[PDB]
Amino acid sequence: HWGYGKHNGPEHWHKDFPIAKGERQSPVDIDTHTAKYDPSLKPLSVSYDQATSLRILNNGHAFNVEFDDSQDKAVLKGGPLDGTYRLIQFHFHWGSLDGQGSEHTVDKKKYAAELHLVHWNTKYGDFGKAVQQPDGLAVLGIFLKVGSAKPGLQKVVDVLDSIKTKGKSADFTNFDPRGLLPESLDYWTYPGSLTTPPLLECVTWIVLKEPISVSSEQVLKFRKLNFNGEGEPEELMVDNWRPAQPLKNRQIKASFK
Ligand SMILES: CN(Cc1ccccc1)C(=S)S
Ligand SMILES: [Zn+2]
Repeated sequence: HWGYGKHNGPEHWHKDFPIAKGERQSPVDIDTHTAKYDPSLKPLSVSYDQATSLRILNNGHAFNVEFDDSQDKAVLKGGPLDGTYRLIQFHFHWGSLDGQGSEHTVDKKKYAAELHLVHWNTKYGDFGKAVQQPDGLAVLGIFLKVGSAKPGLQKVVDVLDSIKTKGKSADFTNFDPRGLLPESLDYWTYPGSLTTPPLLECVTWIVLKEPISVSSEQVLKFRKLNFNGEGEPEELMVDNWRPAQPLKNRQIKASFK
């Protein structure tokens, strides 16, 4: 099965998922000097006040904090988006070292991790149908750098002991994802894909310019997770990121000058 190891990592994925070499794959490098400011891009609207988190799951390649997406409770709208996109889950990608871990890069700079807040277009009725559509998903990507702690992340860090291994889940209610957002909503946007198999080309990427800072202790706790199941040989869940893919026939747009 696919993974992030030597024999099943990103360079292998195309054998089971040929779209890996497609025309709108993610992540990409964001060349800040060639991104074009688009004055017609609307401000992003992030409406998370009624978000209802349900649980947290180690799925063998990341941990997902899952939300009730059966009503319009936590939605993303505006920006490059037409219509309303509902929050279904968030997860992170991170490194074995503070010098790598993000999937998008900024002028080739790698951050220590990257948060993906995953939303699906309500016109398609559920996530599974949405991923089959070119405008099915909107993923808000936020870079993490190591420095000061992010207090709003700590409840996530502290439950990771309970989901160390693949397939473990824990109740995780009343978590407020507003505590993971930077001050500014300035962003870059482009059409791309999921960054894990099945690599479907269904994502409008909205990548925030401003990173959040997390502490070294916080990211160290991410690195104690396991890719394996309980009772299987221990392999630390680190470097669960795909490298940058060719931009091909795409232009990254900026919401800011
Ligand atoms: C939705 N995904 C794929 C994914 C699903 C679960 C955990 C990690 C990644 C994107 S990378 S935004
Ligand atoms: Zn992701």
